[PDB]
Amino acid sequence: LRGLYPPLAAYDSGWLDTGDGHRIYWELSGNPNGKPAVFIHGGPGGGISPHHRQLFDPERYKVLLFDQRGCGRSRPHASLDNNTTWHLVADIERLREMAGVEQWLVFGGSWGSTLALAYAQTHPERVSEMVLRGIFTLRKQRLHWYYQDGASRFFPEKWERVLSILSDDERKDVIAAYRQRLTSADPQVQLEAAKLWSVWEGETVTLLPSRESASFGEDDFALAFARIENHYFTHLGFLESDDQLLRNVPLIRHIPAVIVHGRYDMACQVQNAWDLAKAWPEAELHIVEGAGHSYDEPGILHQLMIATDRFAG
Ligand SMILES: C[C@H](N)C(=O)c1nnc(C(C)(C)C)o1
Repeated sequence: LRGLYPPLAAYDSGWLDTGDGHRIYWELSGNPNGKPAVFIHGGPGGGISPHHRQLFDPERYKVLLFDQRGCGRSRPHASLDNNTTWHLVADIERLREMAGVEQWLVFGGSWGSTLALAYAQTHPERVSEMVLRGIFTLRKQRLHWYYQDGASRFFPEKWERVLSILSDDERKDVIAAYRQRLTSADPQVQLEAAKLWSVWEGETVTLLPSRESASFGEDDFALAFARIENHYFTHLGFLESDDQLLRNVPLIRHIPAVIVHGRYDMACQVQNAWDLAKAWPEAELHIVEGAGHSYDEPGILHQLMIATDRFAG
């Protein structure tokens, strides 16, 4: 199976002041004369890591990677002010103009596929092609599956830990219950909930268990991760309608796209990828058997590498 390209340092980076209170971190990697691509991380609030640079051929791609508002190296850390889907779409444009890119390929997995779709449907003429993984459209059925009743039935022993700090009444709406704790004035209260919320996802994003899931418990990461994720879900991704993203697919059906989704993705059900493909015939769908949610699941990674190399030659 195809794997990641070897490690490489970025060739340029900085912070872009948005003008409304945020300084967003960005970096350029690969070849400054290559094909332009933008990497959109997941979460929301997940951040980028050096490994994400290795997803593109260093010779053929010019990759712009950035940390979305409030997470990673973007300041202020864990800020929920002016932190919405539409501000992020605006930020992607600012980064575009700054890199002198007229049009580029959008690569996004999980929440990244969500923002990728929102961005593409808002600025169609700015997207040459798309590589989507672990489709997440933010419909209420998708939120309910992962945070109220669904994935919980496959990991009952883990779900029990997420509910441990909740009273019986709070358990009827876990998202809202965590929203209260993640936004209290007591930072110790916030952190206790942030850890539980983050680790739930870290341990259910891969087919088999991995020690690496523990990194989802680190204070700084967990705090921003939990707050931002919960903030966006509390507001239904700031969408006008439940199915806005699937409903506006007509605006981007002309754009070449590949969809990779693991059969046993417990964070985002394959149904989302099926529904998207149902509305987007032109798109190329790949349901990977034996794989979970994460991008580095062997079978999923293999398809992502083929997809980026293909759009490059
Ligand atoms: C919705 C989901 N929490 C998400 O976007 C996400 N978190 N981590 C990831 C990956 C798979 C990219 C590590 O995706």
